[PDB]
Amino acid sequence: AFARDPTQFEERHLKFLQQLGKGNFGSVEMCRYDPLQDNTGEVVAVKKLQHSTEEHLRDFEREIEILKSLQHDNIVKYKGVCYSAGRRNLKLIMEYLPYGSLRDYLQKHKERIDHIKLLQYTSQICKGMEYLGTKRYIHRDLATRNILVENENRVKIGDFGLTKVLPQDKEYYKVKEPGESPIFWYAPESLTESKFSVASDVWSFGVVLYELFTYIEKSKSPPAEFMRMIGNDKQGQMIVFHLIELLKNNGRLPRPDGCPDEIYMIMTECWNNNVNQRPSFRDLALRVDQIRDNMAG
Ligand SMILES: CCS(=O)(=O)N1CC(CC#N)(n2cc(-c3nc(Nc4ccc(C5CCN(C)CC5)c(F)c4)nc4[nH]ccc34)cn2)C1
Repeated sequence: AFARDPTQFEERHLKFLQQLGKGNFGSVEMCRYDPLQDNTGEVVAVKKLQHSTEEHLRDFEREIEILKSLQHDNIVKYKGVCYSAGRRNLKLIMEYLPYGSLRDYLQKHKERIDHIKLLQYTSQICKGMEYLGTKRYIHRDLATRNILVENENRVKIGDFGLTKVLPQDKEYYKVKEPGESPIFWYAPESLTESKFSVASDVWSFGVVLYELFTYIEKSKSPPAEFMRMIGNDKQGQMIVFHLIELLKNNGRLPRPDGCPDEIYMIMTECWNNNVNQRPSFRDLALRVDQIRDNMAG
């Protein structure tokens, strides 16, 4: 049976407006749902597959179930599913967030975004991740490209395409054949053992914190910095081999220009090779909110 109500979003009233994002295996479009053909039509975001397969459709159904199960201020809102092509295809309907990805927003508006604002965003991402952990979901793709901006005071985790549910009797998920792997955000045990956990999401959150404090300045991204350290001329698996060796022996992304030492210390604590010594998302949210609260000028 259809996982969701197939009459809620009928394909003939869903009208394409603009492309919002696109990758090799999915895209998000801005559409208008206008069942009354009148001004009573809401703008929505629609995720669809690209280069679909039976495997990818099965994974997409799991992703939709994940998103529908989540209800939190810092997670993008599920609205429904459109069973298009005569109920022989699936598209995911979500709220439209007007300011787009945090990665682009930081670049466009860096001149109005100070440290306390970056820490507000950090707090909100952490709270979304606390919530995901209560469901035993591992996000596996935390990065500013996957955070969305509702307004100047509110961000939300925006995509769950790589999210996995932990098995019942263990605290890690072992990925067999990876698809897209954002290796410059990965914890060392994900690179060396294919193991993903709440603690590897904490590692990647440290990379997100780094990204925020770089303001996505040219040449400061995690891939650009890790490649500068490894050697730009390298290529292929040798890059991964060097990345593993670098991380195992305490090589790390640098402190961004202007970043306070206390915030860099949070990043470095997330980037602990000892999985069990990494802070929890609860620890991080409290620490960041206390930092913000103790600021006044
Ligand atoms: C790679 C596989 S993917 O394509 O499926 N993937 C998912 C992916 C990454 C994540 N999360 N994504 C998601 C969305 C998305 N965007 C929006 N609003 C929006 C508004 C405005 C602009 C811009 C702004 C400024 N510029 C210059 C022009 C228009 C915008 F870009 C988006 N609302 C959304 N609600 C739900 C999802 C979503 C967007 N990208 C990417």
